[PDB]
Amino acid sequence: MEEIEHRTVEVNGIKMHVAEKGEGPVVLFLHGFPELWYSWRHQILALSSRGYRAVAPDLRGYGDTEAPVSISSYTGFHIVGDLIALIDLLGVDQVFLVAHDWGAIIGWYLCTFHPDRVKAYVCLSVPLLHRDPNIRTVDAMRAMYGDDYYICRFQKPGEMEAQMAEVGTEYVLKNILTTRKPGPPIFPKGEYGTGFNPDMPNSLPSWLTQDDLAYYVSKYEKTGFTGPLNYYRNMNLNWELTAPWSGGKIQVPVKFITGELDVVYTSLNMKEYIHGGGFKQDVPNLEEVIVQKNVAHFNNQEAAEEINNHIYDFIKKF
Repeated sequence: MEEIEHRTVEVNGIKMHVAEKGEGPVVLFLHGFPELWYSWRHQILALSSRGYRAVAPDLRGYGDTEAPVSISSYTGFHIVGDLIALIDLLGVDQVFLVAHDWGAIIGWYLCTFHPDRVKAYVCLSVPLLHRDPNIRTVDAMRAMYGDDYYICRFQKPGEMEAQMAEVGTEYVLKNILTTRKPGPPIFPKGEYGTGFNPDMPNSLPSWLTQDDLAYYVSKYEKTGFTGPLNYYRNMNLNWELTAPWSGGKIQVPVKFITGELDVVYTSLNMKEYIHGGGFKQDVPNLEEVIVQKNVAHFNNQEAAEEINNHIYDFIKKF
């Protein structure tokens, strides 16, 4: 923490907050929603101390990174645009890629567009989102879960933001971070209500301190949720624009790790796609899929030591 180097760089026409520490081959960490570079704090410290350069930016729209006003500035191509530029500033041809949640979707795009720039990828929580030629990404989710499914409810501009404002930034972050309930998050109509977690504990689980939460709150109370929400608002547009890669394989070496209670793992027929055969069919060099028992979505924080070592062992093979 105290030794972690923070700085602001210019990549792809925006100003991006970059956190880094260490020397060695680059391990680039991509966080998801609703997080920050801070989410990788344990991995940053860990791989730093084993002869790797830990780099964790705040993604476009997050934290101390610039947040463009237009919804259309948050397609996966913009984000990957930021990251390719960042990878050129670091000065390396290839990186090790570690990603989680939305960061992982971006990471998959990055492996789709520049497999050559990624040595090996440790993917947490979200596996490859297979592109179904027959139906768009959010169309498929609405059809399966209806209009109150969280991602459908994230679509209309300004609406989820207003609902989150009513219950409060702190409640939303605590609500989401502390969730352990499996299955598709379906909201109450017209409000946030209990959102993702109808069972919020009085105390934070032991993997999350009151200071940790306060850092998330400090950033989100200022940036708001619009930038991060705009990523979901480009899911159908991402699907339209990725037609050139329909039916394509990803040859990059991957290690996939999920908590067993992750809403992702336990919705959208992901468990079938992951273990059944579709994931490997799409990702020929997918290695050992790892399910962490009694761990939910935020596994890099909840199972930090296990994750730290799973990352090292996989990257060392190369």
